[PDB]
Amino acid sequence: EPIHVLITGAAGQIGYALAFRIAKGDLFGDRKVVLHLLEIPPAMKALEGVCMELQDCAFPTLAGVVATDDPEEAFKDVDVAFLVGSFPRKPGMERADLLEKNAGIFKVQGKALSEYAKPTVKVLVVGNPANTNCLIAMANAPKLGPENFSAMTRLDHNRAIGEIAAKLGVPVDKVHNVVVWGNHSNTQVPDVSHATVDKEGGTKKVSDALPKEYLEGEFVQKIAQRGGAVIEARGASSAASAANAALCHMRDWLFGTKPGDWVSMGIPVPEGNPYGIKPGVIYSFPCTVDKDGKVHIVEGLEINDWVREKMEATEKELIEERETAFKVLAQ
Amino acid sequence: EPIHVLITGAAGQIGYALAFRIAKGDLFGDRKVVLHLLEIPPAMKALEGVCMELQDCAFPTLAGVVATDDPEEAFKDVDVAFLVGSFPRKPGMERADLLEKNAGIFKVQGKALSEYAKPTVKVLVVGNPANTNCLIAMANAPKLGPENFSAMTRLDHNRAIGEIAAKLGVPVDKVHNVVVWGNHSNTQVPDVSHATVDKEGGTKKVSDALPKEYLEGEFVQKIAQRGGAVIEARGASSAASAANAALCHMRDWLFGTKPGDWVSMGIPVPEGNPYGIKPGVIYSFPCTVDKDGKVHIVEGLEINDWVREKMEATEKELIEERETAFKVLAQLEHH
Ligand SMILES: NC(=O)C1=CN([C@@H]2O[C@H](COP(=O)(O)OP(=O)(O)OC[C@H]3O[C@@H](n4cnc5c(N)ncnc54)[C@H](O)[C@@H]3O)[C@@H](O)[C@H]2O)C=CC1
Ligand SMILES: NC(=O)C1=CN([C@@H]2O[C@H](COP(=O)(O)OP(=O)(O)OC[C@H]3O[C@@H](n4cnc5c(N)ncnc54)[C@H](O)[C@@H]3O)[C@@H](O)[C@H]2O)C=CC1
Repeated sequence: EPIHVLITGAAGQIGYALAFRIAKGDLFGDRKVVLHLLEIPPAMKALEGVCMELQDCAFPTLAGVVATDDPEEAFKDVDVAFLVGSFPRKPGMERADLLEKNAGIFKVQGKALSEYAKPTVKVLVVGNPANTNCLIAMANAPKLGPENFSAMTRLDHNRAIGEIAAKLGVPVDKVHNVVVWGNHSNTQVPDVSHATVDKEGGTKKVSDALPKEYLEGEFVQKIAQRGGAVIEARGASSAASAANAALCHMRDWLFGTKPGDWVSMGIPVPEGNPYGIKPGVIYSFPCTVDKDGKVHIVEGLEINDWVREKMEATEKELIEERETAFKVLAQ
Repeated sequence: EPIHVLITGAAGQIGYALAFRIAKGDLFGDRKVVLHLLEIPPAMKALEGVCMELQDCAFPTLAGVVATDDPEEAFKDVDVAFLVGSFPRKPGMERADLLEKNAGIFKVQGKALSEYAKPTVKVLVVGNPANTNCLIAMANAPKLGPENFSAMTRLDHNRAIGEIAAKLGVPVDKVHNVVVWGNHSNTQVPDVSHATVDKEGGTKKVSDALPKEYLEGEFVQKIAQRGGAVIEARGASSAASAANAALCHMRDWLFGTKPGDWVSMGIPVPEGNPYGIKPGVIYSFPCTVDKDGKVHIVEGLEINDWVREKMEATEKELIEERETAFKVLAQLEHH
């Protein structure tokens, strides 16, 4: 039977990019897909245009399209959900205002997931602020659990890979064990202190190839500021690269990661995590995923004082956003 | 060794869609690609942003990116060229109205291809009016030949398949031998008089499943107006579906068509084509492509009176567009 995949904000730049890749088989391969596309009413005219284009692609893997502005219809029997839709950042809008505006959206979508989606639904939150939006959706999804939710830091992760590969002058598939800790924000911790690069014989630690000043300074600022830089250049969002990251995240989450491969995923903090992060937020960790689709935090990593401090700062921000989010929802 | 692929208008809607698909391996598979991306100076800021996004995808198949506003740099030693760069129509006009704004581009790019690209370069013209822009480019490429050039009707073709599949109520891969003849314009001839459809109980002719009046009326107008319909709905270009069609066209052109499949391609009209079209324009024909990448017009097709009249009408339009284009170029040349 076909798999039911939801994309919210489907008429937007990320939704658009994601829809055609999923429709043509990039996510589930040969398995047929029924795309659920959710928009708000003012975007429905454009969304029907997207549906026309999908038909005009003649992709055999696309078994059906459900375009709607009704959450009950959008979330019904969904197996996979990309929560991309969110209020647009107008000129001059601050992060704090965006948090408040989106809080209500993810409360509604959390409830809709709980009541309408399959109990096994895998929910990836892309819309910003991703970690906190994910927290809100999960908080309002009583029929679901922590295993159903994650927030996307995979674009931060892919950015780190691309940049370190270029710095080292190696192809991207020769870089391993990169990590982005914490929040999808400027307090994210791009951490290559565990990363390795393939040489002729075996591997080489990235920290042995490059100086500390770069790895903990310039590199960090480069990745943390990359989203703003793309926006500045294009005068638009990082659509294709974000859609790509979302697919990579979901693919690894659904089918598992290869041995040795780490992927950064914002996940509910378990009390047993070995890095001292307190439960109660969505926090990006280095993860593996087994063939059952179960996420496992990578253990046994030595955290230096610099990484430790950065990890603490981003946790503190995540806690702040939560409290800010809970207060606005309380009304 | 990596293949060098040019996309012009790379910061724009179709160019952006096409770039990531090519970069990730959708066109050449596991073979490495170096992308050449050409824009005009005002769009270079955005193009560097696209280049950032490409790096941020971490695709192993992408061996390099050359982003520039210099045609000499952009066209240098290119193997494959998607000429997308061009003004789109908006919100609702004729593709021939773009002729004035776009004709000069293809004159320059034709010369650049001839002088800088590999003599074996495969050039797909997407920018509108596609058939006439392709003619202009070829006319200005003295080193190259008809084999180097085509114009995209593959989106018309894919629309026709999607729509007839939906109407027939079958999956899209169950429809075969669709044709779109002529100009990528309102006079295009979506022709399913040769098409077949596979069902549980066997293969049948589309003409036996649907009435002639639908096939020559409602269906035709739907496909002919589809480009404008999408533009009206989205308030933007048919970016992803056009990029998809461009990739389909180029893939089939480079690697050949699967046995039994026809694809519609705008190509230079050869002397002694089977269907009476006069040489001197770029005309969409039903084509197969062999493993050598050589295009062949499908022969022996029975052309009914309705299709014949439509084919003549679209040829007439292409000839008119050619003469308009040459007049426009002569005017521009002399201010
Ligand atoms: N986690 C990450 O790495 C990244 C996150 N983003 C975030 O993704 C989000 C979307 O970005 P774009 O696609 O560029 O924005 P966009 O503005 O182009 O599209 C957003 C779409 O969401 C729709 N929408 C608004 N409220 C909705 C609701 N309640 N339900 C369903 N749909 C709704 C809008 O109609 C719009 O079409 C933004 O919040 C952005 O900050 C963007 C890039 C990377
Ligand atoms: N054949 C077909 O089936 C289709 C054709 N089209 C056509 O494709 C063309 C592009 O459409 P969009 O990408 O939506 O337009 P767009 O406006 O989003 O992008 C066009 C890009 O071309 C660039 N450009 C202009 N002159 C140039 C030059 N001399 N060299 C390099 N780049 C140049 C612009 O800077 C711009 O970024 C249009 O002419 C449109 O009509 C669109 C859809 C389907």
